Amino acid sequence: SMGESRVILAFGDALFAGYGLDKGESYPAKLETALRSHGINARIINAGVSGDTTAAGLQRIKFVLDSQPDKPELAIVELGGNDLLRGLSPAEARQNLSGILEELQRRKIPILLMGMRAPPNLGAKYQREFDGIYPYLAEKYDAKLVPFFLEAVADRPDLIQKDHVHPTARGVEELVSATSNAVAKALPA
Repeated sequence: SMGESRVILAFGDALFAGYGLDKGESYPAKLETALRSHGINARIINAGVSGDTTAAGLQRIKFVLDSQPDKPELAIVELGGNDLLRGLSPAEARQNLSGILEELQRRKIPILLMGMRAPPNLGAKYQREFDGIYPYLAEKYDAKLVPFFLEAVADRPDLIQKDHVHPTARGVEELVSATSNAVAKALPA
């Protein structure tokens, strides 16, 4: 092909940073290679930051854009999962994401929004509220939406890293049954 590469900003959290993966295995790196098969030579800026909430993303979006030598021709925004993990307000996550998309739209950078989905642990009221923020934002900011970014691994535990292991309430009872003898013995009589 002739010419310089197309510049894409991947603005996200651990799912873009490649947490737990080797060099070149992250989603931005592998997406860059896959776009070759669409006739596209892209340079994807990996602006994933592990642990970033929507507020953290809002705090740095201007800095990240102002730091680029080449203005992004597309910005892919993937945030909200860490708000989920902290049980944070879905309303505030929507507001923070709105601020991010507003900055991109001000600069006339096209947007692809990666939809996040809440697990049932947070309850149906929270889950419905959280899930709905992404179609709302995509419509409001004329962004293209991937409705469920992790859909392709949702039924594939073999494609998910083993890392955090937080027991459920029933799992806690299991651990208590297994370890209470040791605690009782360790406590002086």
